Amino acid sequence: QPCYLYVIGMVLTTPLPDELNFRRRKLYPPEDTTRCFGILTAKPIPQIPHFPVYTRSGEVTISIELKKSGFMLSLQMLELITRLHQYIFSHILRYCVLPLNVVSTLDIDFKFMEDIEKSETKETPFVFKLEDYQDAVIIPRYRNFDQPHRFYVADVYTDLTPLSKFPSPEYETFAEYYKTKYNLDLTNLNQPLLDVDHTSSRLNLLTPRPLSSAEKRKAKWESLQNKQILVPELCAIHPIPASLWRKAVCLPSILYRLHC
RNA sequence: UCGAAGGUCCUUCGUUU
RNA sequence: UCGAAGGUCCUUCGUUU
Repeated sequence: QPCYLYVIGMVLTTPLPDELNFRRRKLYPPEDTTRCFGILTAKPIPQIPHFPVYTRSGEVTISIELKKSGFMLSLQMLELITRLHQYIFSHILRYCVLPLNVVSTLDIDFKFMEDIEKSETKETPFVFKLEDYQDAVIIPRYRNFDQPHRFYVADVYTDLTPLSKFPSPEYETFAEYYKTKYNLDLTNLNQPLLDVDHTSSRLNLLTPRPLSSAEKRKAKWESLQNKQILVPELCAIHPIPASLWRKAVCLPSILYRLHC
């Protein structure tokens, strides 16, 4: 069985021009990170011209490039990749797609699978490690247990602490809000707080980067969602880093282009 | 994100002697 | 006339910190 291994090139050719960025938000170039995604096929791919996807950070050019050709490796490895492809499309999102990393040539990511398979308290308190949350996706443990919500860590607010003033009038402090509503007590009252961002699955080929009722309401919801400030002790860190996650959310748009 | 309700129209069927 | 089952779209609301 002949195999063909493609890499999905992501390079930011047109960053926000810095006139267009009024708010001077951080830019997240895809080329700054070595971990990417590839497509695995049986029959090769009919050459596709390179195309843009429009993200918050700018115009990102997608190039489908052939990294390796003609090989094949076992069956169990062929079967394992499928579990990652599912994981990407079922658990992360909602012929084969797999993670790659640098060795200056590219191979299948060795550190991907065991973060997840690494994931199978307390009286002495939660400890805040700044390097944990640097590139991170966090989920709140205290709500939405069915389908947990996930956020990028946008900022670490260092002057803020769980005893800082809660933004809404009904509560004095974050400590109080979480105690009152969720019955949660914090073991660490000196920890900073986290700013978040969220995007997930939409179409990136055009630039939203006449609304109905159901959509005008999600506009407000998404808006408030991004203004949320979260508590690190009350949040779990997702194994897949935010940097790889940002590449992952372009996959539906990119795979759409290859089909059409 | 997950839900709730009101309305509107369409499809399929029941209902009379 | 009164109903059943399924769907479409519009509108209103809850849900986050």
